Amino acid sequence: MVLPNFKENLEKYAKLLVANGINVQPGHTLALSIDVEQRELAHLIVKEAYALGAHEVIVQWTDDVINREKFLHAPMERLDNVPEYKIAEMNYLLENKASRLGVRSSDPGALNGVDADKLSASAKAMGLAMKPMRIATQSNKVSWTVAAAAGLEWAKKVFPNAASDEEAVDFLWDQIFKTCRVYEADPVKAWEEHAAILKSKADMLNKEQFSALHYTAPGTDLTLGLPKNHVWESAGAVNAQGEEFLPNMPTEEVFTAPDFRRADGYVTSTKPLSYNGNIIEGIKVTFKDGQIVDITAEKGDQVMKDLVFENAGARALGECALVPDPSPISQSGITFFNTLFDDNASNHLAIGAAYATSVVDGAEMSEEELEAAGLNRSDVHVDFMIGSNQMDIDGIREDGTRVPLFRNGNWAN
Amino acid sequence: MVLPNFKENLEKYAKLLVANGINVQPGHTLALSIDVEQRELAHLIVKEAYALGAHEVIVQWTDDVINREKFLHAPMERLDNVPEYKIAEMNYLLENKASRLGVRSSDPGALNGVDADKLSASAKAMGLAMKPMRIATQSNKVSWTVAAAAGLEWAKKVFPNAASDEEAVDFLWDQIFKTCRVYEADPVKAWEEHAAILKSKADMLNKEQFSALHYTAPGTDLTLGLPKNHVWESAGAVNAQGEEFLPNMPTEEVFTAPDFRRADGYVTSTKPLSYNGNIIEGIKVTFKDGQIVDITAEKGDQVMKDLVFENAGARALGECALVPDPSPISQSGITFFNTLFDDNASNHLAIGAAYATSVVDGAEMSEEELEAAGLNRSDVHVDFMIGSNQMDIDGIREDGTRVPLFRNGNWAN
Ligand SMILES: N[C@@H](Cc1c[nH]c2ccccc12)C(=O)NCC(=O)O
Ligand SMILES: N[C@@H](Cc1c[nH]c2ccccc12)C(=O)NCC(=O)O
Ligand SMILES: [Zn+2]
Ligand SMILES: [Zn+2]
Ligand SMILES: [Zn+2]
Ligand SMILES: [Zn+2]
Repeated sequence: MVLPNFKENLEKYAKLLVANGINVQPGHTLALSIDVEQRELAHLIVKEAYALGAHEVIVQWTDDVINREKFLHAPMERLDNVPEYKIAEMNYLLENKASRLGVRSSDPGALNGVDADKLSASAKAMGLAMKPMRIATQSNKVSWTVAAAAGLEWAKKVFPNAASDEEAVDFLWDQIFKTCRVYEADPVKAWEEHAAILKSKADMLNKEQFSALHYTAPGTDLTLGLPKNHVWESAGAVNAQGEEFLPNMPTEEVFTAPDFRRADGYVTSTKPLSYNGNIIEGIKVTFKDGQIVDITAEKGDQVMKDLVFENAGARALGECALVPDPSPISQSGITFFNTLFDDNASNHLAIGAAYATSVVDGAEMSEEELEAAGLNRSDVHVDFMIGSNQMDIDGIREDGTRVPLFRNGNWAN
Repeated sequence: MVLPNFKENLEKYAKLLVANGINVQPGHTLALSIDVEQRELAHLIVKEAYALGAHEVIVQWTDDVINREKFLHAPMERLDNVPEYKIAEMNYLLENKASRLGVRSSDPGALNGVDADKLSASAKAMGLAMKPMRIATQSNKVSWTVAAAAGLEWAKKVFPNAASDEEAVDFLWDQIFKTCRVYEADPVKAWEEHAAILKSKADMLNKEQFSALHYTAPGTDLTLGLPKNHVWESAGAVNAQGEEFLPNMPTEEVFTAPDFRRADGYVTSTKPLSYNGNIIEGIKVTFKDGQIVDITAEKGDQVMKDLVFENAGARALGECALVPDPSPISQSGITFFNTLFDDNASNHLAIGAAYATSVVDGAEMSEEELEAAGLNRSDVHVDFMIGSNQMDIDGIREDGTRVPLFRNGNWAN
């Protein structure tokens, strides 16, 4: 009722994720991560990947309830290390240059019961064990895409105003379809148009080559240095095999990496965050000489400290992204409690790893060369949102000139 | 109206599978193999496993649609061998003495229209790669349970006259709950009494120690030798750690292994069979000197010929089981096209591997000893059914005396 032609649009969505998000090509292997709740979408995705000439789809099924039981009941020794067979599966994917399509529909509070130390122990061990995959994906060795599906518990959280559980799921699918341009008579041209607009903006910032950025808002006075030869990117990426792909669907951001050594001041989150299956609220981060010197949260304080202080590289930033407050997802007024969606409603910063393509020729650099160039090396990448209808940002030029970039949450001069 | 209190009964079923089927103990690792469509049951199973003290439940999610897509579209090279990481997951389970709970819900014709040579190559490669698990399980080194859940495509085939999909599914769950004693006030006691009654038939046969069995029915005249010192088993088993478990739920059979070197005559199958995701109908087999000399089917003839002639040990039998025609699954009038259920409606025979436990002290014999003892070795174990209300069976004593065993498909007396 609130959603037109669900089955047809679900198929159209699945084909878009495969053809334009991951861009499957004859001979590819595709790894799909998707919740068991979303078997209907998984079937559609798998069929199209094979129709586009994939040699193999490997589905990594995920399930919130079973994962919570494990975190609630398994002893630490089953939680604080990653079994070799999981690493072996990882290596099979990498040896086959598998594209990674991650469809997220998870409950934002999936792990609300769980002891903080177990959450921390499991995230650190995963960050360590999965490093080769993170490195490959972050330097675009293979295609990869993060997209969403309308999970029940998630939809319930997003739409308290819904008349039923079924209706809440439908409004969530309507957002996912709307923002991924599924309703457009030609979604592919619609994405081309969207990529082209965002690319105009990124190209302009790339001409500027600011020295640093200065963000001001009620929770926030933060200055970030920008690496020499940095690259602002947006909607499309290109993999090491020359193929175009979309890392995030939906997406509304242009972003680059700050120099992980230059950050000073303080910043306040402006959206709740789902991290380690807990909802984190009111994050305040303080930086001195590039490093987080203090992080607190009104809710989820320990979980955030554990992220920052237990994981390699997690005391510095790997991304600074700009999304105008008047853009569609933001203007919807909807809080998604979901990084993919909320990132695309608000300026965001990532704790941890820079994308290698954030510096000219980064895709070719050793890890040593990336760190030399100012791109944080880390075993995590955790975005949090700082944007609002009040935020100002200036770019600082090499002659000391402050150039307005955002005024009252929007591009301005 | 067909199936009241479904949620209550589903949870009661989950509890039974975990507490009495697998018999989860503190410290155990449980491996649950289950279709994604059965996520509701999976949750309940996993919850109860941890409630009973499991340290870890690993779920191996299956999906017919996605498996069929791979078989239809992947090249032979991805089908005819097993990647290392799958072997590594199997080894993690072995190392952890994982109990194996397999809940089957597959569409009997899930793989219709797949190239026969692909089905054959995959089954062979998997049979070889997974042998350590099958060996451990065929010798009760861990608890294991095969049980069912009412998958939609399977229910539609079992109940082609159902008023609606929902009704077909309810009818199938009703059979699963009834036959697994879920409706009893005290299912455990009901199981205990059921096992008692079958164990008394098994003990009678173990006492007689027949040299051979002679089956007669329209289209059947078959004499099978029995191994010296064989063991007839039923309902309960005891695993290598002294824990009681139920290898099949439901179950109505008493069975042992024939001497694989002794078989003469011919036999007509009286139920269809689902093998490699294809429905096989009208199976007839002729044996001479212990070996299949001809096998034939009205539908699926090639799949059977490939089974028998492409796999080592597959020309000989590993199981001979008795189920009286008046027992409840037989009397229901339903053909399930599913091995667990149809096995428990009808006498059956297994092409391929004998269970090690079918000879005295077999669970500690090597492969060489088992084979010397007359128990067939094979990477396959495919049951087909041969019983009916017209079948007579004699037991044949060592001195040639013919003892009536079944008459008209029921115990003779
Ligand atoms: N800024 C996003 C994702 C991201 C990385 N490379 C990109 C190229 C083009 C668009 C978006 C890209 C981020 O780091 N997080 C979003 C996510 O959840 O992956
Ligand atoms: N006859 C069953 C397996 C089996 C092994 N030990 C048992 C004890 C009690 C009942 C059944 C037992 C068979 O080979 N096939 C059933 C199956 O699908 O596993
Ligand atoms: Zn971003
Ligand atoms: Zn990010
Ligand atoms: Zn049997
Ligand atoms: Zn059998």
